[PDB]
Amino acid sequence: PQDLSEALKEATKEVHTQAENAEFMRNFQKGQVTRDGFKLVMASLYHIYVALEEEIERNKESPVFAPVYFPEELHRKAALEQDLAFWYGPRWQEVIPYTPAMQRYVKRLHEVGRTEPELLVAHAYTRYLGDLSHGQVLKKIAQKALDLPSSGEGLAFFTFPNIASATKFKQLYESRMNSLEMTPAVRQRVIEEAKTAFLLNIQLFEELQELLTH
Ligand code: HEM
Repeated sequence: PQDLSEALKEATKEVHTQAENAEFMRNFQKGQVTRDGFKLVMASLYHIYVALEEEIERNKESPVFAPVYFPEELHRKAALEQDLAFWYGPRWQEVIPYTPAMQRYVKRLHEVGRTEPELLVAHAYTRYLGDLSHGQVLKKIAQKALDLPSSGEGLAFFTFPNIASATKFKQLYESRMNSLEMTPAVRQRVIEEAKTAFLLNIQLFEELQELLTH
């Protein structure tokens, strides 16, 4: 449709259905996942979110992004720091992995935040709305599999405490995305950047898959 929110959904249906077939994501999705694979996923998210939130901060007051700036409701860095401290220990920052696929993703986020700010919404959409939608099933799959102890940590990332209702926040976020002012060309590039975002994720999984199995 003409609403950016609906245009994004429709345009990424293909790459999303594709992602549901990426081995690593297939296995996780079907209950196949280990502590080592999970840790890798979490490390990935950490690096991705640090770069994403760094660029959102740089462009928070710009009209190309301000409407979708929800620091309190969406920030994920702090939750990932908590989780990684549990998964990798007190010196997690010194030992977490930083792979080519992770760097590739981070590189585009910075390129976008510094030279093509008008496209940052596409990356925020792909990450936030997605993680917000995959949250429940994933944390549940994690619990029922990882056989965690009873320390109450490691899964903070899957809970957005500052969002009372995910479905209601989704409406609000879509509405803010649709309030953004953009020319037909920018709008087109935003859609294409979203596809690029999915691809970065899909190829990140293909790497985590290659890495896990040796
Ligand atoms: C591994 C398999 C995956 C499954 C089973 C899955 C499942 C879902 C589900 C059930 C929704 C439906 C939301 C609705 O009710 O409309 C959704 C939304 C979404 N997913 Fe995934 N997903 C997967 C992978 C991905 C990946 C790799 C990304 C990108 C990191 C992603 C990004 C999104 C986004 C952006 C939405 C928002 C849709 C909207 O515009 O409303 N998903 N996903």
